[PDB]
Amino acid sequence: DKVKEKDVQERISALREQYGETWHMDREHPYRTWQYWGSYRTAPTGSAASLINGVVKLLSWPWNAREDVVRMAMTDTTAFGQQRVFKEKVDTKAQEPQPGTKVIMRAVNDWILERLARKSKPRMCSREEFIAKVKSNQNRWSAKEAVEDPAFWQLVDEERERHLAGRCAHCVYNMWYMWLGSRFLEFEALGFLNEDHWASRGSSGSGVEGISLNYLGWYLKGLSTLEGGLFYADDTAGWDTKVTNADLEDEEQLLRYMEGEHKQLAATIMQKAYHAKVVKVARPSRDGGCVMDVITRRDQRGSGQVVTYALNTLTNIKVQLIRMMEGEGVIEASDAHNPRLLRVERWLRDHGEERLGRMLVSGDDCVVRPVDDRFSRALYFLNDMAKTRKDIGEWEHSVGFSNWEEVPFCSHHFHELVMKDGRALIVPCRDQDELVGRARVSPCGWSVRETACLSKAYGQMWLLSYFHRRDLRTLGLAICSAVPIDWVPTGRTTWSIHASGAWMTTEDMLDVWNRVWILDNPFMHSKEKIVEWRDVPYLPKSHDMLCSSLVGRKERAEWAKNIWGAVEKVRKMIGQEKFKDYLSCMDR
Amino acid sequence: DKVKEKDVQERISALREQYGETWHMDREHPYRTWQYWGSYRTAPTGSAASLINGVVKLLSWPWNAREDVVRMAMTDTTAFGQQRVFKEKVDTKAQEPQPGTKVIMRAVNDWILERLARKSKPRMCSREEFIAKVKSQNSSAKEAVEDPAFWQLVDEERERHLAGRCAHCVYNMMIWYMWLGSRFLEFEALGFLNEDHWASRGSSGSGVEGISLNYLGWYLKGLSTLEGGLFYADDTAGWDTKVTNADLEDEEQLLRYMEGEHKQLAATIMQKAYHAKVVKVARPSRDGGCVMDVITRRDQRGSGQVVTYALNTLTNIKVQLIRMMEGEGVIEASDAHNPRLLRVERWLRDHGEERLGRMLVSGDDCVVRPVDDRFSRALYFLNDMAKTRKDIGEWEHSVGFSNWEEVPFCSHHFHELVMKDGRALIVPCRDQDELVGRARVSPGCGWSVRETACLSKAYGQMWLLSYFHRRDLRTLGLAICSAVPIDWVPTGRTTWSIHASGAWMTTEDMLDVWNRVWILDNPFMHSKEKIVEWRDVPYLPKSHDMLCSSLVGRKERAEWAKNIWGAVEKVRKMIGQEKFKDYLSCMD
Ligand SMILES: [Mg+2]
Ligand SMILES: [Mg+2]
Ligand SMILES: [Zn+2]
Ligand SMILES: [Zn+2]
Ligand SMILES: [Zn+2]
Ligand SMILES: [Zn+2]
Repeated sequence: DKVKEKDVQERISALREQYGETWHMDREHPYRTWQYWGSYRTAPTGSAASLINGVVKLLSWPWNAREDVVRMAMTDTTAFGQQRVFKEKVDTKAQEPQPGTKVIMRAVNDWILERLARKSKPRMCSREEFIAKVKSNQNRWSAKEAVEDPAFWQLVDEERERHLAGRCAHCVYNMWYMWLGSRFLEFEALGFLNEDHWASRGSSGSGVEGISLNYLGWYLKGLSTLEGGLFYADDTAGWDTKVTNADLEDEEQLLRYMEGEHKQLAATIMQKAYHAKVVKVARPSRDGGCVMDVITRRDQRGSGQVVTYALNTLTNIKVQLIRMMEGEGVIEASDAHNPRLLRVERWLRDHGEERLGRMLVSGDDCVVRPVDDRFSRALYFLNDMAKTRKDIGEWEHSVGFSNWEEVPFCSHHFHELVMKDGRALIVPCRDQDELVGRARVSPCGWSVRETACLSKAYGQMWLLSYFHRRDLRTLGLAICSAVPIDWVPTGRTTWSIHASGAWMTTEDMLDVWNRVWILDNPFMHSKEKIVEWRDVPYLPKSHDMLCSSLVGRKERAEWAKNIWGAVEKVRKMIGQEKFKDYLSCMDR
Repeated sequence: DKVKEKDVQERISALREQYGETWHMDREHPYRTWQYWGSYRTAPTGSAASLINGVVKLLSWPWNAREDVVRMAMTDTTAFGQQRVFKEKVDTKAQEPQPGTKVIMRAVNDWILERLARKSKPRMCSREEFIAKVKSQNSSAKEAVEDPAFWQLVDEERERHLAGRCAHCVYNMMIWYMWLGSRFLEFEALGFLNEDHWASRGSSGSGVEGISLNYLGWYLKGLSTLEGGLFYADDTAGWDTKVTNADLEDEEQLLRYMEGEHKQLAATIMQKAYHAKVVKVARPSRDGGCVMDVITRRDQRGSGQVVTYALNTLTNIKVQLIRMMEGEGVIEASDAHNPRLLRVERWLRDHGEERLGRMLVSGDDCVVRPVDDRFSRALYFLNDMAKTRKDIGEWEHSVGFSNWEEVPFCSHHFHELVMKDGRALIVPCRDQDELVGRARVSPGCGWSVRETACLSKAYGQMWLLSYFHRRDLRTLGLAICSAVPIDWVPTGRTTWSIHASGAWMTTEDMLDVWNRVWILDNPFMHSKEKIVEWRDVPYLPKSHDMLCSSLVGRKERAEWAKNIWGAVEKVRKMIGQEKFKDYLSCMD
């Protein structure tokens, strides 16, 4: 059994036995720090067998040999598999922090919301807005389809009216997301955090919301001009399962800045839906089919909440701001017991604004440039707050970097390139094998056209952000020469919230390049457009090979030669459509 | 010496001591779990020296210095060889399954037999049938069936079978081989299993009888589109020796779908010939000669029984339905000795028929695609029906595959291949050096230059038809066809697998037959435009060609494939003044 857990708030919500035909109670259930409330037969779904995108396979055949380009479809959407992941990574309980720590945390936290709030007040959001966002991309309906049928709104109206009263009956997680009705209720109460850009750099000081990968490098580089210690870029092992109750209570202080129906609407979401969670988890039944368990708990963050990104940013800002304090000397392990609160409030009054600009924080990822490297050893309040660092001993010093071009952020590194005309670019880089490998994974039942379109998405994206990788420019230019001109791209190419998506057009890819890298790039003073791909730079060849490029081997050499043969196969595969030749505009 | 013995159904059979001139009774015989009934002197036969095909050695001299083409040379057919193989692999007793296991077995089995009976009922097969097969014991079987004396012999043993006694159905273990009259008796009784295609995919669900090896890959790749776990392709260590008495009785309940003469002729074959075995095994005498032992046994299967494939398929379908059911929850190891029979009856009726289509079963070989990867730990009932997985610990978890292209089946992998015209092929593949090694083996001493040439053509055309996608094999196959006369018709078996079409034992143009099997008669090719020249048939990716053995790069080969025409000429001058065409030059 669990120790800390939900109580009477879960009742109205668990007490939809609308799967009553199959409701039962599996005494042999696995859950330990979650609370088992019953289960019901559900259609078994998921698979462990990998599906491979054929057009990307055809065009990138040396990547068969490579090993880390195949483990991306070592996935497992099967109940049995998902259950294993859950029992290893989700079913624990974070050690909540000691009471002094909690006092420092509330101090820093409330300081942060105060800052944020004075720029733009909390606010409710309109159905007409939810409509717009839906219209830009329990089951009686698409998403566009649902928001039209007034029966849908008549449903949210029912649950909304319940929330105003302070209960809800429908706001359950499918392990970790919800359905349109409750998703609108979130968006209404808390959607201001996203739509009013509370996690932007202007608002939160150290957030980076709204900056694409294509400009983030300028920010990394700007950090190197400050006085201080090394760049630090520790990562927290499994952030969402370490969001403690202290953490959640701190973020509920956002409620104070609201009033009226908005404060109520918000508080039900914040402390029923989010803090008294009711989760649907699939699990294999002992009779050849699939059961769904209903579990509850208090802490941890549901990864698919409407405002996970914002809250994780604000919360992680606070964690880093505290770590800064410990390392500077403002707090020490003593303060975990009887904290010197006036000491932290002075530091915020006197240095908070400056420390804010010393870090880039995007959800659970940071880059931190502290005033000196005492930050390495400053692990007490970090471990106390449960934000246990990945792949390092609990009390082992954090290792830093003096070259910003080596600091990892948002799954990337950033390098500076100088073009032929003397203008500098700072480009996002990533493992070539990691990027091809995700493109080789198919979302079955995807027709030759739908899979061609998904590939163009990857190819177009590679041209916006990894044009500086020989292998990828070639491979993206080939994909665009093998997929019809007017097939609009479709599909998810990245999950980062720094994805432009600017490549899901059917515009010329050079033309979008100039748009993002020059015309709209705020760091380009001169706005002279570039005319041909031959004038867009590359990384230095050493860097290319080192970030796992095939450049060098007979493999890559012979692949590059025979690559038109591949392109023609895909064309013949696709039929009598309009193709154009972008590969040859490599002076080839 | 044994503990599970035959009795009185052996006596009339072993009552041919009409080898009596030398019949005796070695007190120094080696049999533990077989029964000794007497030896008798025979002409010593068989060799352990490798006799290598002349023409294939001339045209592929690289592979001489290769301990992969000479591992096939070492086949010892001396009575001492046979004997040593026997004692190690065949003279054992499988542990018989537990009583509940046994119930579950007859439960699942009966489900299966009923299902196919309801689709086609057991029948007899006429002598017209048997005569027709033959067109395709002291000449050939073609002659043996025209002389009505051989047929009078049949009736003699036929009337004894109707009586319930066997005189001549005895196995030769050159555990099985038989003489014409006795084979017809088996064929007349049980031969519907073959002639009515009971192991057909359409009839058995999991079977693959009739699918050419050139088409199976479409079936493998189809499985990937199923929701489920990984692919599993455990291979059982020496299947036929683990076919237990349990297994045989279950098969025997096939008699409940016959009436009258049938149910007796068949009950005799199944219960006398198949289940009370009299086997002739050679062993070396102690006076410079051979002696044939006459031994008997209850269980195991003869490999050359007329319906070994069908019976083996069916019983394996049963074994694997049971293992799913262990790892699906339906069966819990505790009910090995007190069976929850109702569970397995529900599973069968509700889920069962869709489970049939997640397996590919061909004799003792399967590809299974379970509901989830619990199947990898479900080894209690698999170890209980004695079907021990080979090359892995008895309780060690199975290892799956996510990529259908990495799944092995019928001694082959399958890869997808896109042609220049854009159509897709799924070709079978196998280790190049095992393939050439088998051709380098001459089937007998005193084969003449003419007949060993004919046998090399048989291999060369087979390679051309199913392994055309290997650079080295296509060369070798084409060279062989250029060194052997055009009007010389291929002879001999080039493969024992039941999935061999044989379509290559023609003297027709190989491209012609290529197009007929890959396009014209190919059910998975919905465009029947034909291919004018070999230069248009695809290859396997050059990287995939050298991982799957091959030389390709290897200067040793570039030398070979340079002056291979020097070898063709040698073989021609060797053969004579005959009609030769130059198939090599239609290539690059
Ligand atoms: Mg990082
Ligand atoms: Mg196998
Ligand atoms: Zn609700
Ligand atoms: Zn890089
Ligand atoms: Zn007989
Ligand atoms: Zn292969």
